[PDB]
Formats: sequence, C-alpha cells, structure tokens
Amino acid sequence: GSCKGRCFELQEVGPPDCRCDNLCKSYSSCCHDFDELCLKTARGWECTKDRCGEVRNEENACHCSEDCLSRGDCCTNYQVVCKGESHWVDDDCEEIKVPECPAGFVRPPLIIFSVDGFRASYMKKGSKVMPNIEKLRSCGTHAPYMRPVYPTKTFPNLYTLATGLYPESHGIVGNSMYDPVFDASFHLRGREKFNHRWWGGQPLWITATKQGVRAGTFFWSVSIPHERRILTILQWLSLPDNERPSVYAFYSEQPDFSGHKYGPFGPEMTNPLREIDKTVGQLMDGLKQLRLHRCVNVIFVGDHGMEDVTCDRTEFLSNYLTNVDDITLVPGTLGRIRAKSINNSKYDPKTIIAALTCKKPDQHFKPYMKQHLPKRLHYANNRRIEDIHLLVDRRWHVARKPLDFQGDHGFDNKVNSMQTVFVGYGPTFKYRTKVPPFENIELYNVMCDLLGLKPAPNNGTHGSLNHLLRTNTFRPTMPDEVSRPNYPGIMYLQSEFDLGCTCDGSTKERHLLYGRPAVLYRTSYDILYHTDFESGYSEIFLMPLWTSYTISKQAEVSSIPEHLTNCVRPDVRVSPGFSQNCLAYKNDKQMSYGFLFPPYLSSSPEAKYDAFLVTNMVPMYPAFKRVWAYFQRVLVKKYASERNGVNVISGPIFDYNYDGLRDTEDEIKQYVEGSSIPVPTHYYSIITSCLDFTQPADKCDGPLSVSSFILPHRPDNDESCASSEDESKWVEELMKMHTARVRDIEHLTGLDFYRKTSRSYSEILTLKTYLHTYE
Ligand SMILES: *[C@@H]1O[C@H](CO)[C@@H](O[C@@H]2O[C@H](CO)[C@@H](O[C@@H]3O[C@H](CO[C@H]4O[C@H](CO[C@H]5O[C@H](CO)[C@@H](O)[C@H](O)[C@@H]5O)[C@@H](O)[C@H](O[C@H]5O[C@H](CO)[C@@H](O)[C@H](O)[C@@H]5O[C@H]5O[C@H](CO)[C@@H](O)[C@H](O)[C@@H]5O)[C@@H]4O)[C@@H](O)[C@H](O[C@H]4O[C@H](CO)[C@@H](O)[C@H](O)[C@@H]4O)[C@@H]3O)[C@H](O)[C@H]2NC(C)=O)[C@H](O)[C@H]1NC(C)=O
Ligand SMILES: C[C@H](CCCN1CCN(C(=O)OCc2cc(Cl)cc(Cl)c2)CC1)[C@H]1CC[C@H]2[C@@H]3[C@@H](O)C[C@@H]4C[C@H](O)CC[C@]4(C)[C@H]3CC[C@]12C
Ligand SMILES: [Ca+2]
Ligand code: NA
Ligand SMILES: [Zn+2]
Ligand SMILES: [Zn+2]
Repeated sequence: GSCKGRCFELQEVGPPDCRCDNLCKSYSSCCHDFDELCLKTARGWECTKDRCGEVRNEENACHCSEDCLSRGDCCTNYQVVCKGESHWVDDDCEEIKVPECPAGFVRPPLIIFSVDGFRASYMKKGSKVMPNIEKLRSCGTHAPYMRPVYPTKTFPNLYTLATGLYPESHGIVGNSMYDPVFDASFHLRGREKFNHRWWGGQPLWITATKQGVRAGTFFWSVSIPHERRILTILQWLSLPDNERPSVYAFYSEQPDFSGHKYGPFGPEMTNPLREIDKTVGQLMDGLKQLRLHRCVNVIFVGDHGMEDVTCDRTEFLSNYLTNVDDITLVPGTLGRIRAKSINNSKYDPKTIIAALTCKKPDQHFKPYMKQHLPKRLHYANNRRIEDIHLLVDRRWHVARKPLDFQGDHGFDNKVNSMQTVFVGYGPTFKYRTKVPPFENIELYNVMCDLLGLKPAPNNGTHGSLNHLLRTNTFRPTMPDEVSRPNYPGIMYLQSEFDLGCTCDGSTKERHLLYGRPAVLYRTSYDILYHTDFESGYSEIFLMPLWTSYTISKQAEVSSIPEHLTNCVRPDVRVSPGFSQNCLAYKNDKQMSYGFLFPPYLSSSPEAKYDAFLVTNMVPMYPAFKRVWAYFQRVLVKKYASERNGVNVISGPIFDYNYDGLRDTEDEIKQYVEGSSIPVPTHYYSIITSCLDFTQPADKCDGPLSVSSFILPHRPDNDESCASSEDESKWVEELMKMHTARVRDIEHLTGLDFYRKTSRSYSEILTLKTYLHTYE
C-alpha cells in the first residue's frame, strides 16, 4: 500500500501488491501515495542562488541541501549555482582516452537518449539553438545522418534500435497493425500493445539481463515529466555496485509532436529543440555532478525525420476503386490494403492492383503486391504485412475516401526528409570523428559491444561499425567457404548436344578484381574462364550463380549482329545433363532469355561468340529484356565512362517465399514450361570501381566505391508508368528505385564477395552495407 523508500524501484512486485516503478502508471497499479511521494513538483527542477545550503525539505522535487550530493538527489544544476561549477556545455572538449569511473564500476555505463521525429538537418541550427547536443556531436563521434527502417514510423524504428532487426523480423511492422492468427489489432493507443506476443526478437535489455548485465528500466509512463526521468537515471547511477544498472534509456516525444503541427521547417520548431537541449544539459550536468561525465557512453539517436505534409495533398482511393467499403486501408504516408470482412468471396487483390496502377498523370502513390516492393525495404515476410501495399510519394497522404497538421513521416527510408541522427559520445567512442551514414539496424551490435555483450542473431553486420569505436571488443572473421569449385575441362563433343539450339590467361586477374566469391552453402558448381568474363556455373540451377567482368573507360560498345540474334551455343565443358536447352524457351510462350555477360560489350567479334554460350543464358520475360538490354548496352558503358571503368558481378536471385534469403530447390515455384530450368525472382548486379576516380578500376590503390541493385524479374513493366516510352525515359528510374546493398545480395544468394582486396575486413563490411540512394 505505500511507496516509501521504493520510488522508481528497478523491479516488478505483485502478485497483488502495488507497484512503485516507472511503469506502474501505465499498468494502473501504483500505490496510493506514488503520486504524492515519487512525483514531487515543489520548487521546480533547478536550484537558485538563495536556495543554496538550505533547510532539507522532503516535499521538494530535487534538493539543494548540503547532504543532497550524498544521496544522488540534488537538482542537476546544484553545484553550478551553489558550489560555483560551470555547466558541462561551458567546458572545452577534452578527449576521453580511457573511462574515468569511480571504484566498483565494472564497465562504462551506456545511456541511450532517443528523440522522436528528429530530422538530420535540424543539426544545421547548431549551438545557436542546441549548445549541448552540438557539443556531443562535435566532441564525440557523429554521422551526417542515420537511415531509419521502413516504415519510417516510431514503434518499428524504436524496436529496430532495440533489437537489430528489420520490422518484418521483430514483428512491429507499423504503429498500427492487424494479425490474422491473433484476430486482433495493435495501435499506439490501446491495451493490446501490452501483450508480449506482438514483440519478437531480443531487445538490448533482455540481452543485457540474460548475460548478467543489469538493465535500467527502458520505458517511461507519459505522466512522468522529462526532468524526473533524468533525475531517476542519475539516482539509479548512484546506487551500490551490486544494484546499479549499466544500461539506461531516455525517450523524448519531441520534436515529433511539434513537427506534425507546424511542419519540419516552421519557425515554431526552435522552442522544442531548445527544450530537448536543456534536457540534454540536465543529463550532462547531473553526470558531471556524479563524476560520470567522462565514464558514460551517451548515444544521441533519432527514430526518423519529418516532412512537409498537408491535408490538401491527399489521394483518395475512391477516385480509383468502386467498392471502397469492401476494404480496410491503413492510411497516411503508406498504404496497406486488406478486405474489410474476410467473408467477402469476390474480394480480388488482382483487380485492386490493376485499378490503382498508372491512372492519373500526377499520381502520388504506387500499388505493389508486397513481394515486389524493393528488396532494400525488407518489408514483406510477416503475416501482419498486408499483401497489397501503397508506396506513397513524399509530401503526400493516402486515404480510403474523402470523408475520412502540416508535417508527417512514414515514407520510404531513403527519402532525405526521413533521415535522422546519430551521435556517440564517451570513452569508447572516438573523438571529433565524422563517420559515413549508416542504418539504425546496425546499432544493436554496437550497443552490445559497448556493454561487453554477445549480440543475439540480427540484421546488423557485426564489425561494420568498428570505425565508430576507440576500442573494439569484436573483430570480424571472414566466413569459411563450404563448396569448393570445379574447373572442368573440355569433356564433351559438340555433336553430343541436342538442346534444340541453332546459331550459325589473365582472366582471373582482370575480371575478378576482388577475388572469387565464396559459396557459403553445400552445392556443386563449375568455374568457367572466358576472355571477356568469368562465371560460377551452377549444375543444380543450370545457370551462373555469378558472372564477373570488367570494362575500361575507353572500352567499345558494339551491337549484336543480325545473324546471331537467336544464336545459343552449347558449352563443351558442361554435360548436356547439366545444361539448359533452347526447346523449353520455344514451348514457353511467356519466357524468353537474356545473357549475364553482355554480348554488347564483347572485346572483339571472335570473343563475342562466348557471350552466346548456353552457360551464360538466363530466363527473361520480354518485358524484363527491355530493362536488361538498356542496362547492358548503354548504362554499363555509361558507368564505365564516368567512374574510370567498372567491375560488374551480375547474377540471378530466387526468393519465392520473400524472406530476403536464398531459396533452396524445394522453395522454387516456377520453371520454364516442361523443364527444370528455374525462374529467378530478381536479377542483381554489383558494380565496383576506384573511389579515387583518377585511378582505373583494375589498378586501384585507395578505397573502393560500389553501387548495386536487385531488379525484380517481372512479366510486365506496370511498375514503370512511362514504360511505353523509350527506355531512356524510365529504366534508370526503375533501377535506382531498386538500388541495394552488397549485403542484401549476399543474403539472397548465399555468396560472399570482396575476399581478395588490400583493404581491412572491417572496411569491406562498411562497403558491403553501403547503400547508394541518389539524393
Ligand atoms: C534478420 O535477422 C533474423 C535473425 O537472425 C533472421 O530471421 C531469422 O530467420 C531464421 C531463418 O529463417 C528463423 O529461423 C527459424 O526459426 C524457427 C523457430 O522460430 C522461433 O524461434 C526463433 C529463434 O529465436 C532465437 O533468436 C532470437 C533473436 O532475437 C531470440 O529472441 C530467441 O531467444 C532465440 O534465441 C524466433 O526468432 C522465432 O521468432 C519469429 O516468430 C515469432 C512468432 O512465432 C515472432 O514473435 C518473431 O517476430 C519471429 O517472426 C519472424 O520470423 C518468422 C520465422 O521464424 C517468420 O515466419 C515471420 O514472418 C517473422 O519474419 C520463433 O519464435 C525454426 O523452427 C526454423 O527451422 C527451420 O529450418 C530448420 C533448419 O535450419 C529446419 O530443420 C526446420 O524444419 C525449419 O524449417 C528456423 O530456424 C528465425 O526465426 C528468424 N529470427 C528472427 C528473430 O526473425 C532474418 O532472416 C534476417 N534477415 C535477413 C534479410 O537477413
Ligand atoms: C508501448 C508502451 C509505452 C508507450 C509510450 N512510451 C512513451 C515513452 N517511450 C519510451 O520510454 O521509449 C524508450 C525507448 C528507447 C529506445 Cl532506443 C528503444 C525503445 Cl524500444 C524504447 C516510448 C513509448 C510500453 C509500456 C510497457 C511496455 C511493455 C512492458 O511493460 C513489458 C514487455 C517488455 C518486453 O521487453 C517487451 C514487450 C513488453 C510487452 C513492453 C512493450 C512496450 C510497452 C507496452
Ligand atoms: Ca527465400
Ligand atoms: Na518464349
Ligand atoms: Zn517516432
Ligand atoms: Zn509521429
């Protein structure tokens, strides 16, 4: 019945007994005197001159009595006003070469300071508006921005930070969602979100606790003001060695709420940012008070940005569909479409897609079946992600009908207005260090490193942010190759082939600039040398897993001759048994074919003939061949010209169950008619060159520059609303939208790239996680 001496205790009591923890308010189970004892407001949160060395009054919110320092319960400015200290902000950067902690502290603590709706460009306002944050940023380790996860909403991004996982893995696929096995819905407001069943993965505080590291309470009831959360953390830090937590979290609802009201560029934003900064300076002055301002790792992190969005920029689905009362839409900065009543019978997804596709000239959203969303969003492998999805343009809303704020967010995570912040400050972080942008999915690993914890399996690439840290507890180890390649010679005669096909050296060292890709699964496959390209031919999938080649700045683009239009040549080094045949392509009226190494970039007429081998051949829809041919004939040259040559590794992907991971044979669901030639769901390419663009690709001393994509292999170009125009109007726009990381392709292909470089392996991991966005 009473909280005396138990205020903000670090545990759950029960089973009937009343609570006094930071969550009891959300659970309607605080003792009767929680409010009176544990949430004192009397006399504000700041000592004043005439309060110094005072009568200790126990009704005060924080104290200025001489004993206060003993008890960890002074106000954060006590020593500034009374004992003549300066604010932490008014001190110089001083490098923290080691953690200066008091005796007993077995590790540097971590405090995560999470700000909601914090746009990366808010940092331009600087010390004029935010002195404390501008100090953390400048003195510590900072990125120009940090990419959130899609959808760029709060709960998916906050729980991605906590777990290292994509929203499709951790289960919090939106702020609002429906689960068809639970037959229940999750919303920001409601009791359903308290069920543990909605939250998967392993958040940081569980990884801490399971490995005997004490986790400071990680959620805050909204009735608890910010100055109090900050005093409670400081008080938890003053506890004995055997009771003290080593990891803490603070969360601010700003500047998101203000961001919605007035937009991200409104002059009103200044007061919310000043407020957050003063909160930060209470934390830093409190830490300095406890002599932990050079002991503690502080992470200043945001969940997403904020965009200009007004209600006059809305699209209504009732201008496109007729029976809008037969569906439920999740509206706003994304769309998710489902039947209203599951007992509909004639509810057809196919019809809905058709009706929403390329209707208006100014159309500000695009429909997708979820498996056809760009793979970089990794937003499909969850039963809570509705099959029909709407990618909404920046600055726009989507609603169901017209009878259903100047700022919003939720759009595609590459959009510049959705980018958010990262600062790391403290001993373990580096000093006055800029680092390149990175994805919030990586941080879980860093936070485990900072706490000496073994991360749970996650979507970060462990080691990929070692360059943020003064001291790494983790050195990445390159994985072991599983299947060694065959190098089969000439083993069959040309008359031994009837596949129904008609027609009429320093190869390793100039076509695999960065070593041979390692195959990390059990399979049989052949390496095949040619003058112009090298490939890893799969005998199970009857096509290359990868195909690698290099083009100089000065190299020639030629056409395909007319007499070799339908030329496909049988490959003597591979048995007919493990070869594709040209008959199935005849029998298959929808499927045609393309080539991985382009015949358009043959070094000579003689060399060109290797491009028409059966072992360079891949199943391709005529629709897709328009995309692929324009890439090969024009863009591969274009990129070679601009980047002083380029290396290119192209290949197929199979992902029919849309889990972002390499399909096994069992999981392949489409073959070329009357055959066992499997149809790729996507085609990838990894295009590398020298970052120092003065040096050419095959002679690069310095760092490496990469771009990649994963083009979806579709029988139409309905995704591209300008597809009926000439390829130069739409293909490169299609490709850029499906830009990808090297890492995404490795998940999808079970291969490992960049094994033979002169660069450190942690630097390669950064290169593999890098995403070209075109902003
Ligand atoms: C991103 O990283 C993650 C993590 O590395 C990758 O996802 C992981 O993918 C694995 C391979 O597909 C899955 O393995 C399968 O697990 C089945 C059992 O599932 C339950 O246990 C899981 C294990 O959990 C451990 O790890 C977490 C780490 O956070 C800890 O918290 C735990 O303590 C455990 O140590 C658990 O993850 C599963 O959780 C899923 O389901 C529950 C609901 O039941 C949800 O609450 C979760 O959000 C989560 O849902 C996701 O994952 C499932 C698939 O499991 C999808 O269906 C959902 O759509 C959603 O995405 C479960 O509680 C195994 O039985 C299964 O075995 C198969 O394969 C073996 C051989 O290997 C065969 O023998 C079997 O016959 C069988 O077919 C398989 O091992 C992991 O579950 C999954 N983990 C997570 C956290 O998502 C992901 O691919 C990465 N993404 C990319 C792009 O690389
Ligand atoms: C969603 C519920 C609270 C909603 C309001 N909160 C406002 C303050 N807030 C916050 O403090 O954020 C800190 C933070 C920072 C980062 Cl970087 C990352 C994260 Cl994830 C958070 C942000 C929001 C909360 C209240 C109670 C929560 C449940 C727990 O009582 C019990 C469980 C504990 C498990 O570890 C996870 C699952 C579960 C059910 C908790 C889920 C979230 C609940 C319901
Ligand atoms: Ca798969
Ligand atoms: Na055909
Ligand atoms: Zn948010
Ligand atoms: Zn918001």
